[PDB]
Amino acid sequence: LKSLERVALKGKVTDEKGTFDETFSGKVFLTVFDGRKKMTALEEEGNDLSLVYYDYPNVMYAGIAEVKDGLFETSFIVPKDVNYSEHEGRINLYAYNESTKAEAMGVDFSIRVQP
Amino acid sequence: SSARLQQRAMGKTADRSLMASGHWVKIRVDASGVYRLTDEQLRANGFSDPSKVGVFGYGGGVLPEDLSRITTDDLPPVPVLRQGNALYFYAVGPVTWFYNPAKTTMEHTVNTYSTHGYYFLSDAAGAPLQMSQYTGGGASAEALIDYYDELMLHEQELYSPKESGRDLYGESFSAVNTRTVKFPLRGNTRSSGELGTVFSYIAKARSAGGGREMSLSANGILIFSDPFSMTSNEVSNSYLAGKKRRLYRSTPMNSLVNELRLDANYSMTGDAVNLDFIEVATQNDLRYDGAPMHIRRFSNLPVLGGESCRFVISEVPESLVVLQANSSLTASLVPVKTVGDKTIEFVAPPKGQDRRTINTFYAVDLSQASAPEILGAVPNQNLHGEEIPDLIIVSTQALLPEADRLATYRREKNGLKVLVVLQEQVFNEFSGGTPDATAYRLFAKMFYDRWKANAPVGETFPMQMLLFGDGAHDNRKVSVAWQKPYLQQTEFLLTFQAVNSTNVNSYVTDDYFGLLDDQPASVNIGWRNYNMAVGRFPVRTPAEARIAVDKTIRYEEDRESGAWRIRAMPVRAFQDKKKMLETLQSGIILLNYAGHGGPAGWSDEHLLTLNDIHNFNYKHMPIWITAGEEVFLHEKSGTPIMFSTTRVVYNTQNEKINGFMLRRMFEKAKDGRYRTMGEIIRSAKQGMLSTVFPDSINQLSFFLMGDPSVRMNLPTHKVQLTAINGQDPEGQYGTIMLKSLERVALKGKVTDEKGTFDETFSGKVFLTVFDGRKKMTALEEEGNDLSLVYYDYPNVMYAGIAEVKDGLFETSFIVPKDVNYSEHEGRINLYAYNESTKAEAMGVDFSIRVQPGIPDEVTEDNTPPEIISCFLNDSTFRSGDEVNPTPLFMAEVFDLNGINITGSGVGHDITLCIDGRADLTYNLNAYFTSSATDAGVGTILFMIPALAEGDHTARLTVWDIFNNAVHHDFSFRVVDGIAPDVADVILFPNPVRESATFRIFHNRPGSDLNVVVEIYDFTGRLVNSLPVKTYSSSYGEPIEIKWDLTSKYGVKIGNGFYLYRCVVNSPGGQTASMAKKMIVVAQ
Amino acid sequence: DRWKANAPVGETFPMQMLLFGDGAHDNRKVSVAWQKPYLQQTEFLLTFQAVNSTNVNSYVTDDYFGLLDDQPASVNIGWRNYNMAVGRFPVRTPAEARIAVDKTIRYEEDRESGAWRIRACFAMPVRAFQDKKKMLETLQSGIILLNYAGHGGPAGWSDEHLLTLNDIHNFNYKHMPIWITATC
Amino acid sequence: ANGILIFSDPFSMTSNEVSNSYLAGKKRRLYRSTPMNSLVNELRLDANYSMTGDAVNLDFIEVATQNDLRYDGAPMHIRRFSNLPVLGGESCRFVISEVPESLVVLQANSSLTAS
Ligand SMILES: [Ca+2]
Ligand SMILES: [Ca+2]
Repeated sequence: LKSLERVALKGKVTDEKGTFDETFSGKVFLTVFDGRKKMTALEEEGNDLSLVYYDYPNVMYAGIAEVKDGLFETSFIVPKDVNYSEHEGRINLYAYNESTKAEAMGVDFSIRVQP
Repeated sequence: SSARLQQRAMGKTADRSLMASGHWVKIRVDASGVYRLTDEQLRANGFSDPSKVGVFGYGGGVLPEDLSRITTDDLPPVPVLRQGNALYFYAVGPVTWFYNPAKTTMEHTVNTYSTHGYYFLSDAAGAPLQMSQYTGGGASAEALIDYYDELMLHEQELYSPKESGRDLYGESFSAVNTRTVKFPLRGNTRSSGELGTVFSYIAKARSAGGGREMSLSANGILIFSDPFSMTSNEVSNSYLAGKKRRLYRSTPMNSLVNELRLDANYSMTGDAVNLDFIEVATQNDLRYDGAPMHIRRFSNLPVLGGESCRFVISEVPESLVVLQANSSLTASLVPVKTVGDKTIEFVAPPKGQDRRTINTFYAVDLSQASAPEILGAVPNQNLHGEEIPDLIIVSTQALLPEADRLATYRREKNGLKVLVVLQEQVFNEFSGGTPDATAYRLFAKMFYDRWKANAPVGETFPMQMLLFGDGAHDNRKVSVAWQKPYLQQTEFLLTFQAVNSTNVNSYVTDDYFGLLDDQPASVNIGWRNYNMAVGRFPVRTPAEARIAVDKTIRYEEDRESGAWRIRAMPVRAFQDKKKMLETLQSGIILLNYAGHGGPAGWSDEHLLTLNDIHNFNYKHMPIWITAGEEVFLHEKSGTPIMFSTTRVVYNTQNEKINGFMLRRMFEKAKDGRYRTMGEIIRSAKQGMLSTVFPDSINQLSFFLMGDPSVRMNLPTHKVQLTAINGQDPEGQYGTIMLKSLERVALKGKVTDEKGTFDETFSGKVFLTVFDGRKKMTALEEEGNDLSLVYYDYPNVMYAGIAEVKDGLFETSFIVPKDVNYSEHEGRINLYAYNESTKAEAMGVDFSIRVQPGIPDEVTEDNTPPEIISCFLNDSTFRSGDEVNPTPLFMAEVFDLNGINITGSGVGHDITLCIDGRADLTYNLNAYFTSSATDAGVGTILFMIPALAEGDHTARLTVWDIFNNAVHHDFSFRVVDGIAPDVADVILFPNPVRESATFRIFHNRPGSDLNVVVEIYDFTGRLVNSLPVKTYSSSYGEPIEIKWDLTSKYGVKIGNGFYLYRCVVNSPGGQTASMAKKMIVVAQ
Repeated sequence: DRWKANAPVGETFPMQMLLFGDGAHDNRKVSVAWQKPYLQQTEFLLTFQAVNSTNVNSYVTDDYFGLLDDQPASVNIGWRNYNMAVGRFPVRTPAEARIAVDKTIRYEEDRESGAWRIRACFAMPVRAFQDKKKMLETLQSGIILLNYAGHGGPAGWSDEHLLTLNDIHNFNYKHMPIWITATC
Repeated sequence: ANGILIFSDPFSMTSNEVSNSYLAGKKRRLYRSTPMNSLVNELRLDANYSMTGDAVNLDFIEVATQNDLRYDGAPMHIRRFSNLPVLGGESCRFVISEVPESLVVLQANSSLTAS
């Protein structure tokens, strides 16, 4: 994914066994990070180095999308932001079937932001 | 050198306490005043000669946190005056008062640690410290005064918000909008005069703005009306937890005579508003009104600081004295003069020349003085005379044996000088028996000061302190929440609460107890040097304590848990040959952040102690070992330690700090061992002051919950196999193919933690070889539920020891004809011990995989069994030696395809035929025990029956499964009562899963002798000694002992290679058996 | 009994019981070890002790409370039908209790903790040796491991100090309890 | 009892029984009727264990005396089982003397069945 690129997402909802659930219809919530959280030590010429979490893998996008008969599709524009991050990004997904009150969830690490 | 003499001679602390001898009786008070002890009372409390008894201690009122201000040491003698049959002294209660020159009034202070002032009575003295005359009484008075300031204090310590401060709060205005407080006004109170009042309360609004007002009124006259308000954001905040307000004011009042009715009114219902206290100061005449009077004078002073006043008290009974008593240790008798009927006069300064002290003149009728609370006799003690220990364990009474158990463990295993004391004892010698957080600090300081004197430049203080016990925020347990019948008034260790400037915020900390330097008072508790590491076990009951100690002991002893970290979620740290070496020693400690689980009021009523807050249950990932500039770090072995804080900390632009990293955490000290967690944390803590980057809010206070003497269970040295049957095993998994009855040759080395070859490591290596890996196996059936085991018998192929010379070793073993259906990787456990450095090395290898023994069992085995050894009673036995009528025949035997235990089938049985006689033909098949550790090896152990004194001959014959036989002829001379008493033992089963049974065979049946089964570990340390006595009834039968695998410290032993043997404690000496290999696998 | 009347054939009793409180072995708290005001003034829930033939051995159990069938007396407490599931929070004080409830609430609500078990698609993972449709049954399988509360004291200590269920079975949900069997 | 020996029970254990941790004591219950004389104000029972240092504890002593059917200024739970001259369910004439006639006799095997 490149800065200011429109990225198109497509996905499905399955059961615990991974079989496609066409009965799952409602909304899907999904947040997209440009990287992974990682502990960072603020170094200096002192042996002790108090450390944080770069708990700001930047949020590239966050939005909702309708899920009809097991499927959904949305898109978002990649912001002009931090891509020095090595390795994968992260997409968190949470779907809710309004009629059955059932919850679905997923995590994806296929994306990588580029300069 | 000559300066050494000047250091000792100018020694602050005593080399021996006064409490070391003489009779000691603890007493206490709940109110400052004069207390009396009659000779009869003293005789009745063990004082044989009451003339020699004196008073000792400080009383209530806290010790200064500015150590330089503490001038006294050990047990300070209290000045006492004697009448006839009794002695009197001025005691000091928990409430004490000080002068505030800004508000030109006096203010009170409650002892946070104690509800009483403790003192001591003792003959040790030889005689009491006689009270002296007051000297400060000036010659000329610059003013004749007609009244003094009588102080009173309404204060209910009901609620204890943990966050607010060191203070407790009283009465709420949440439901009741108006609360009335009545003060008794006493005789000498003047009808009319200025009514001084300090009104302290706290308030949090539940809605924004609004007409909220706290109003006081005395006997209907309004003193004040204070407006209160809060912002929507202040109401919305969780941490804001109330605005403290203190209103000072003198109100001219009339007709105040029997009772003073104060009426506090808060105009709004539903808020979180509480009264803290009300101080009332009345103007009273200098006249005895049948009650002692603490004469103080500060209001409308007509004189300057240090100038003398003429005081004249009327209606004095003649059995009354006036003491100038600002403290117990400075009480003096004011020399008065009689100036009329029941009228006396003295001259003195009401206020000191410092202009910040208001002298107290206590007038008291000694006929009315009564005894303090005699608590009782206390045993002698001498903490002052203790040698500098390595560790100080401060315990409560209940927890003492559990503390002493840990002490004994550290003394024995870690080889430490450890001092165990009861906090009571610390209070006796460092705060005159009164509970005070500073008493701990002073006790530590004693040793610190002593050490520093001779300590070399650069060296850090080696001592550590372990607070063995939980601590309550409300130290006095006076709040309402502390009176629940369900939780009950147990003994806790004190908590110290670092209060900041003007009671704004406050944090509870144990670091206070390790601030032992002589730094100046300008340095706040936060920026002082952490000299001594402090750790705490927040345990309430002995059950909780035993669990803590057992966890800590089992950590150090489970050597196999430490090899798991060497056998290697994993988060990568981005830091912002020689360079990679520093990162191998690095480590990350992550703080545990104890939350706010309750909706404001719940926490305050239910989270009362450090244990409740920092839940000391084993919480997620505390220590990480570090194994484009992204370093990979892994969390390893459940270390008993926990680092906990409640307050959160942020970095430049609110970035939350999750912990800290020490680039030289795992760097070994001069002793070649890693540093103790306590020291690691102490240097860490000390470093967070020291650096100019964490100088603002970046400094953070956390709890070391755990034994500070704990060392991370991580190997100092590793054992590495270099060749197995000629193949290089490094990096291989189930590659090196081994066959049944194949001689396998092993070769290996010993390295340091970095993996560099250690040629200095020389001693013995213990190693056990398994054909596979432990795996869970479910016993299946057509039922959905399937109860499951562990195939906790990946069969032991071999187990033995080997010498380690200049870093290397080599041994061999024969693969037994056993289970090879196992698929993939086998396992070799290695444990080396360097006898000279007492250092331990460990290793695990998975390069081996057993293969099918092609299985025709052809008649190749024509080689008969080999008699390895064949003795009577001892190992030092040559054929034809002397022996008593009841021998104990022992014989080690070997055949690659096994010995005959089948039974019958002609003379195939193992037999001992003495003097070629059928009369004593024994089926010793039942006395043979196949070696679980050495392939083909077997051992025979039996007790030969008695016979007359003469030369004898015997033949041992043993047959193998392939029908090849062997004979072994030997002779021996029986002599009536010549041999010593000796026994041997066999372990059933081996390896050991849950329990072990030891069957002992002896040489002297019937006779009453002392046998013991001793178990040792690869380091040679005794695990335990199971003792047994041979009873008369059991004539000629072996004895059995069952063992639950618990160590001498009462902890179940871990998996590993052990050595069992038995010793016979005879009168003239001790005879031991040969050590035998014991392997433990299911623990 | 009320449910069974109208319950359809095959359906199991749906009700459950939660004993919200710790239990003492000496229910009357009359033994010497119990003589101590905290231990005394605390209210506990009862403990049931399944005593066998002629007081030989005995085990403490809460399963007794779920034995609601009308089976005959010949069937011992060990062989009767566990009709109702029973669970216990061995908590003594409200502080203990709040911690238990907070832990249980936060478990259901932390949806992200449940996605960590589903995230394991990258491959203390122990392999169980037992005896498309066959692989489907193993995805639904699970292993529960029992926590074995030991004998930490030298005989007499345990009897004077381990007085309640909480003291014996240490409450703070400890060591690997539930394993999910996963297949690629 | 009052100096008259009721019994003397021999006790013993194997080296393996002593060595075991779970063994935790052998429960023993001794039943017995002893003809006694002069039992009138107090009955002194003297239990003696011949060996010091063992883990031996008394559980209880039940004592059953033969008493006359006569009011002795204290309520009496009249039960009769010893040397019964009748079979189960057969009736007997009970005669109590010295009764104050503010006295009743309830046949009370339980609270709910008191008559
Ligand atoms: Ca207060
Ligand atoms: Ca042979």
